[PDB]
Amino acid sequence: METFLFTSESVNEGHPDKLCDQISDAVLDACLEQDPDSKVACETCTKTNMVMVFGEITTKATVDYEKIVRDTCRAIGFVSDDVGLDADKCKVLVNIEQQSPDIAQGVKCPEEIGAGDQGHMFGYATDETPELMPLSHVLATKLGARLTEVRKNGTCAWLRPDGKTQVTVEYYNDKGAMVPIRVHTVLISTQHDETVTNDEIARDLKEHVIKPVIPEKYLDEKTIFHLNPSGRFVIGGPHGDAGLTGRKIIIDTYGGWGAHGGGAFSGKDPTKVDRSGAYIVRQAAKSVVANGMARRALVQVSYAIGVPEPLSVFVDTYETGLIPDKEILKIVKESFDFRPGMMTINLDLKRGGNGRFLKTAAYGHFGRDDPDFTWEVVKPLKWDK
Amino acid sequence: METFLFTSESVNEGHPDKLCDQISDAVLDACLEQDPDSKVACETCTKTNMVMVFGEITTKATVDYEKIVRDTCRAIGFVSDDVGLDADKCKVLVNIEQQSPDIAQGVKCPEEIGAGDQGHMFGYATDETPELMPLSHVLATKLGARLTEVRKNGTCAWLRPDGKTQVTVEYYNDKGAMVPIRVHTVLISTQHDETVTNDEIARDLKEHVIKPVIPEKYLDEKTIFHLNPSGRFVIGGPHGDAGLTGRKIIIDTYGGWGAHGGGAFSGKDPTKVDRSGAYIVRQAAKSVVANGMARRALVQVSYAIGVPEPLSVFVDTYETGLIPDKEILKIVKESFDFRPGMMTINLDLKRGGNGRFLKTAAYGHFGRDDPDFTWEVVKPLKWDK
Ligand SMILES: CSC[C@H]1O[C@@H](n2cnc3c(N)ncnc32)[C@H](O)[C@@H]1O
Ligand SMILES: CSC[C@H]1O[C@@H](n2cnc3c(N)ncnc32)[C@H](O)[C@@H]1O
Ligand SMILES: [Cl-]
Ligand SMILES: [Cl-]
Ligand SMILES: [Cl-]
Ligand SMILES: [Cl-]
Ligand SMILES: [Cl-]
Ligand SMILES: [Cl-]
Ligand SMILES: [Cl-]
Ligand SMILES: [Cl-]
Ligand SMILES: [Cl-]
Ligand SMILES: [Cl-]
Ligand SMILES: [Cl-]
Ligand SMILES: [Cl-]
Ligand SMILES: [Cl-]
Ligand SMILES: [Cl-]
Ligand SMILES: [Mg+2]
Ligand SMILES: [Mg+2]
Repeated sequence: METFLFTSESVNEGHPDKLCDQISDAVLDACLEQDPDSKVACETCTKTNMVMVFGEITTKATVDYEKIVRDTCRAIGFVSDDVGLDADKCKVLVNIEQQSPDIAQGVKCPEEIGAGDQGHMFGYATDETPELMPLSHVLATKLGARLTEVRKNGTCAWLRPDGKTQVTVEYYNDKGAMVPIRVHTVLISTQHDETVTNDEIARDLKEHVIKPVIPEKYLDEKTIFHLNPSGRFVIGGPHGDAGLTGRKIIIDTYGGWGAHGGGAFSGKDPTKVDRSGAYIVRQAAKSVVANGMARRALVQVSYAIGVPEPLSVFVDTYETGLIPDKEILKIVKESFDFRPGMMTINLDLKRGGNGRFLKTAAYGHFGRDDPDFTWEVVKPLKWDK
Repeated sequence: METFLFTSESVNEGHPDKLCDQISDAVLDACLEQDPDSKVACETCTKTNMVMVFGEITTKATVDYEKIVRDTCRAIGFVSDDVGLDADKCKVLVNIEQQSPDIAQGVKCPEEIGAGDQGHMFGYATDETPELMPLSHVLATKLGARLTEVRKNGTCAWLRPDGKTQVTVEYYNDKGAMVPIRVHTVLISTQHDETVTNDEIARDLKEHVIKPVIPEKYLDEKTIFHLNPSGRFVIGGPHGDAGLTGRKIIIDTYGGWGAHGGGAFSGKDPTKVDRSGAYIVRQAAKSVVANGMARRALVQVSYAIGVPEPLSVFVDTYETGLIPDKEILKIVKESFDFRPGMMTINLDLKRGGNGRFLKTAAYGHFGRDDPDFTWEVVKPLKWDK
């Protein structure tokens, strides 16, 4: 059997770019909870002992930006200089242009709202996992989630918030369909405290993190482990290392699989086609596979600023479709509503008070079962033949 | 003939994210010109009347960060509040952690330098253009370059620095090979002054920008034009609209084609595998096509922090290879040196004083003929059959 190697990575919630994604989305959730019609373009950056929130917000909400920044950093575990940021003592620069909505006298609907911007977005799904995501991505991501879980529940209390994971999967190509064979290489680089030796780190990473996440059927005697390969990782997060919102867009999506149109997600209100557009084409691709029309699917949509209808749509099944891609294109366009005002309503994205977007801003926007992830709910599609 | 629609976009040099890419790379070029061994991780952000440079630099160079920021903004055309930023009067926050190199007493080589970080990078090429790039991307990009050129040379002196472009191409799939048929839709949204009417804008965009860029063979009576579809665009750049380094990674690469591993380019010294890794796999994919082994090619490499040899390589020819992909993989691994210390030397990326990286930070890193773009030079490869 001829195989190939495909790699995906992940970063932990304490990675300084991901910290900025989560702060940007916590700000957005706090605006939506009071004012579902908030317009939010909230950018975060960070460096040693500093966070700055900036960009533009129109809302009726009353939001304590500084407090959201501090609460988000503290819940991640950034509780002191030693761990890489003191939530309680660090400089927080509040640099948002805040506006209340327009006040007007006399003088449209969701169907006719133009896109807020131009751009293009891709959706992907594959039958290789139950969540219809690529294995390389799913295992990298779940190793990062697991690190956060065993730190916080005290099973590995030596851990610190920052770190990175990476998984190389050996695949077979069955006529366009991706058949994962085995895990070829596992890389973990995790922040940690000064108590723990290199040998305790390696042992706890194998037993408490790798073994519970990666199915035994994919691991064998030839799988390569790199555990903290560059030595000690005591200093982390923003300390000596700048973060920005929107710098982990491939970890937020498909790990190198499918495609990306370039738009970041976090800190954007869900009327923005970069977010609502990407979410609906995930639901489309996922619904193409789950209904049995194909084993894999890629969908692109594109927009013009001020135009409601998409400029272009396309479907690619990598020759796995059981009916022609032109027909799947027709069924996608018939079943899904790509108009920006309608996508936000149909995926119920403005509904407040469940920390929905803060949930998406670590460990991926796709492949999760959480009921706030409305784009992960398969639409039944009619097809035949 | 069955066809499909594929969209790519571009943003102009005055777009506030792209402004941050260029400031980050101008800082890097100024460090390299004096000290080729500079370590540079220089992040830029911008909002109304402000730029901030931040991140981390170790160098022997003497660099005037504020002056680089002002000179870069001024050369773009940001000369007043009205145009969207005053290069001469705006706030510039210099927030870099600057270090001189380590001073040490007594006690390696390029072959053994470990990667500076983990990650994965993709290279793509296609025979559909002379520059072996996707047409959608090449036409979007060249419409943006043209806007900048007719502003600055005074042919359309009503233009302002900001703007966006987008091109939908109608393609045929010849057995894996992309055959562009026609341009389906052209979108231009350009900043402008208060003199010019909507009709003069539309007329000058068709005659001075579209007609010179897009070959007549691809344009017909059914091609859709969207010219400033959302009305007037007088305010632009950072004014009312935040920019960050590394937010246009798909415009920097392949416009949705091929794949992306997630790493931004700008503000990073070329020892960083995100940059040197991506550049060499562009040269690999481009060399696979140009030598005639395939019509299209995708190459992935991946790294572990502190490990010199890549964790994984793969080649995909989309079934256009004239010899098996496993054999092309073998010829790529034999001909190219993926070790981080060797890639920087082989592509001569530390050589200073030609504004090399500032050139890459607008209108794409790939498909340009400029001799500083060493990754665009095809390597002769031995193959046969
Ligand atoms: C190379 S430093 C940049 C990134 O790599 C990771 N990193 C930082 N320090 C270390 C280390 N000592 N070992 C491994 N990875 C690290 C962190 O998540 C950081 O965001
Ligand atoms: C939607 S505003 C965000 C981006 O869209 C573009 N833009 C800003 N104002 C306008 C406008 N009036 N018409 C079209 N595009 C715009 C700019 O390049 C900006 O970076
Ligand atoms: Cl403060
Ligand atoms: Cl308003
Ligand atoms: Cl939008
Ligand atoms: Cl400790
Ligand atoms: Cl450390
Ligand atoms: Cl829908
Ligand atoms: Cl979940
Ligand atoms: Cl100043
Ligand atoms: Cl040093
Ligand atoms: Cl690196
Ligand atoms: Cl004017
Ligand atoms: Cl305007
Ligand atoms: Cl080489
Ligand atoms: Cl050029
Ligand atoms: Mg980063
Ligand atoms: Mg932006």
